[PDB]
Amino acid sequence: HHPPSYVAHLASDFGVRVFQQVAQASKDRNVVFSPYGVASVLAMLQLTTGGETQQQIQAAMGFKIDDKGMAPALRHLYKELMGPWNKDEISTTDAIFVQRDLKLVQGFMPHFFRLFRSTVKQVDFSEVERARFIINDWVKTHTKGMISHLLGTGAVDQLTRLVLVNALYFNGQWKTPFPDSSTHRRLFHKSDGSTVSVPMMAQTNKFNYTEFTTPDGHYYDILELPYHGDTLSMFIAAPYEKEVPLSALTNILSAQLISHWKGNMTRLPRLLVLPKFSLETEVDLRKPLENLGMTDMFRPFQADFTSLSDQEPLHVALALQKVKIEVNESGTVATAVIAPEEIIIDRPFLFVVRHNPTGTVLFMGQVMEP
Ligand SMILES: O=C(Nc1cccc(-c2ccoc2)c1)C(=O)Nc1ccc(Cl)cc1C(=O)O
Repeated sequence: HHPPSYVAHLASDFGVRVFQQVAQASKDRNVVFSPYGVASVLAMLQLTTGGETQQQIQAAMGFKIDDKGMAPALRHLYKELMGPWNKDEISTTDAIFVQRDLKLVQGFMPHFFRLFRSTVKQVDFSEVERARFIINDWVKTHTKGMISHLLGTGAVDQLTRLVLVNALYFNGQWKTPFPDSSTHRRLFHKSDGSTVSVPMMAQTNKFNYTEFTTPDGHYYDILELPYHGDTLSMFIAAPYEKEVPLSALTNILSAQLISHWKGNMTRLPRLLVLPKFSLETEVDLRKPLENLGMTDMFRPFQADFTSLSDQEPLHVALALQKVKIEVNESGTVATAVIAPEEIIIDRPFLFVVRHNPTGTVLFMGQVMEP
């Protein structure tokens, strides 16, 4: 079962469904994504919407941001996730940018700040280069410089009126780092049958482990790798057989399934071999969100943003997420156990970064080639 945090389940379930749309349109390429991040910035966007645009977002997310206690619970979740100290291992930021001289509904801006403790950001898009710089500089200054540019800002021009962005960086310190000395080159088998020699880490430990089956009965392994805070973990999932494609797993993912993986795990002594990886993804959220039914928000004269402004037309010109994640021997900072059963992750695999106290799915991705 999920831990008791209802808003974490809501955010994660919606974010995982968005990820599935991204992965389906990216069949055999690397993707990293943040379910929590997309849910957080669309929860904020809910407050700007009205009419059928609002109904589409609320239906797809499964809640209304204005409902009693919902925004405070999201603010409490944010604090629980981001409050604890970390070794510059994680950074996130959300931003909604709106044309500076649009007449805003009276009371909107204070109401947004009351619910979210952050502001919608007014920008003059007629000064195209300055607007592009402001958006990129916001992301650079709120990710500690780890993400400094969105390529999607190349679409910002003098006609832009409403932009949303979410950017996250993650590079966590394992509870038990992999020994530097055990890293080594090993063949990785790609989905097309070709191979590539890549650096892989290795360590022997007692790992939380479970074996599940897909609805077609293919076995797959799931391992938990805890981070040092004892609160975050990375789950690694891959089919046992090389001939089973990773889509067999991504097509059935859900927040509920991930909680079931964790509930069924026991700790087994194993030699784990895992590729290092450093992935960055920037995704235009329009098509994934349209596929979940949020079509009006992207269409001029159909989008309804009347809680934010009565000016027409007004629609989302740009909705971007950019995530950068590093998996290495010990995260952001600098002994081998010397024969047990081995689990060798030498084919495409899924990863999930999960906050265990709440169930929050912070990151998710598919490594098709490290
Ligand atoms: O704050 C704003 N506009 C505003 C207008 C009317 C009322 C209120 C308000 C807030 C609470 O109560 C009333 C805010 C704003 O444009 N900010 C920003 C713009 C650009 C950038 Cl790059 C950053 C920010 C920021 O804020 O970091």
